[PDB]
Amino acid sequence: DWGYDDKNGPEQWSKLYPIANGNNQSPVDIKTSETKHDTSLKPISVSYNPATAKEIINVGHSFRVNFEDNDNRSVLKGGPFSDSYRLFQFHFHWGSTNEHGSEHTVDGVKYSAELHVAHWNSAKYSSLAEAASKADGLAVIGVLMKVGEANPKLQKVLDALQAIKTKGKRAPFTNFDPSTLLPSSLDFWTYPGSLTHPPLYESVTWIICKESISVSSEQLAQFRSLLSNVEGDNAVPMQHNNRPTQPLKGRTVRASF
Ligand SMILES: [Zn+2]
Repeated sequence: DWGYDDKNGPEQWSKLYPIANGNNQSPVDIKTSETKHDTSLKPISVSYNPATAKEIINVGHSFRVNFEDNDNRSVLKGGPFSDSYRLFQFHFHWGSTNEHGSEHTVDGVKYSAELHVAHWNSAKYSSLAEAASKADGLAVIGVLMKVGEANPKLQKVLDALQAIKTKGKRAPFTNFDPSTLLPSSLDFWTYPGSLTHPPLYESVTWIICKESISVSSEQLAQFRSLLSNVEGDNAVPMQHNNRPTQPLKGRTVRASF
């Protein structure tokens, strides 16, 4: 289809998805001596309802926890946005080693994994589908995940994986508010950017938390144990799903702090 291995991986993605070499692609390296600070950034506010949590899904290169997105029970407001973005899923990226699984890098420094929390613009559009391709369509929080001490807040997700082992497998994941995964500081960078895997739409306003969160080495291993294959085939562990940082192409990262 597209994937993360040598032959279908990130460096080949422009072949089929030629936007991969676009000007607003993601991740980036945040150079901190080149961010512009902003008066106008409001503080980020997240208000999620745990009863909108719905299902954990293994999609072969990763997994995702979907939320119910029929209404503004779980929203993202503030920061750079004038209207409310509606939560629809959270997922993680990770790498082959502890030394680099993150997507965003800060001043060249790579973290072990990255949490993406994704919201769509339900003041402007009527579906994720309509919003997903729009410049103002998507809102995504990125949390860098630093290997270190086990992170207790991962437990429910980590314990649910044992039931979505194979590509396609899915399962109810309920009563979870994923604002418990964010760092306690809400400092962030924002830049105009993209989906980090294919379709690669340039539709994401990114929110990179300044502060990292923890993940232990063994909890990363749990992510890597997930299988990219369908039950009954050869086991193919999900070693990694992180995209190299892209060129800023004249964009500016704004600091909130
Ligand atoms: Zn992602």
